[PDB]
Amino acid sequence: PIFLNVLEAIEPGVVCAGHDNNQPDSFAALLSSLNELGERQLVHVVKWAKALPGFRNLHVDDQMAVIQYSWMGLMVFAMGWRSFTNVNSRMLYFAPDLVFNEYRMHKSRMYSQCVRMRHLSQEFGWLQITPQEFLCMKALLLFSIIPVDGLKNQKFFDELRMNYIKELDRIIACKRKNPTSCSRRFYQLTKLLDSVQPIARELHQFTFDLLIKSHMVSVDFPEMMAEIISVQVPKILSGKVKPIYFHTQ
Ligand SMILES: Cc1c(N2CC[C@](C)(O)[C@@H]2C)ccc(C#N)c1F
Repeated sequence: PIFLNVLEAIEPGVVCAGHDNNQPDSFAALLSSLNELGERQLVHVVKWAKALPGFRNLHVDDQMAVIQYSWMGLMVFAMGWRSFTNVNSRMLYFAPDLVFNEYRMHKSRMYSQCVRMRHLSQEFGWLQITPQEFLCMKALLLFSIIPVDGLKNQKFFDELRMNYIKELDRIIACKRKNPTSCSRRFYQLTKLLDSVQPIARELHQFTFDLLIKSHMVSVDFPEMMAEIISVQVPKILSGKVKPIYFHTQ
């Protein structure tokens, strides 16, 4: 049980946004609160990642980058799970103090993207994704997007990803006395992982675009946000850093 012992043991607790629920819903407040939530969620992903099995084989700057490139898809992924498990995918459960209803979806101007993220949530229920399946997939997300140019030491990354792909394959919810079953379960879960990437890309696009006009619209971006968004995110949007897909796109 050792691998999943780890994952569950290091799975972060509740991160609040700091949001002031008892004021008017508005774009500037909704998005200033998400940027503080993203900033906090980051700090936790950092410690979560660093405690992952085998993670510190990676070169130190690879570690940071990997985290930076994966940070949005992971947040989104875990977010969707919170929304699955807390509200049964009706609303987006960013935080206990930041739960997006339809109305906030519109006011945040992220309706198109919230829709996708919510669809994602619903897949968890449709597919009856087990909590165990969720953690393994989420851990695997960390290792699903790299510079095409390669990492400072790619050898150890491939070894981890391979090993993390292996661990998910053991734990899939399936009839082991039936070929088609586990075969089928894997395919589904791989597709689901793949489906996280286009959504992350949309959020990147939006946050980046948003950052550029942040001075105008007075949406506050934290230290590490602006650092990531202006430096790492554009590499992804420029096609320098690409997601590792299971299936061809
Ligand atoms: C997508 C996202 C967050 N933000 C932060 C950056 C963004 C593009 O504005 C994006 C919508 C922030 C926090 C959680 C959490 N938990 C999250 F899932």
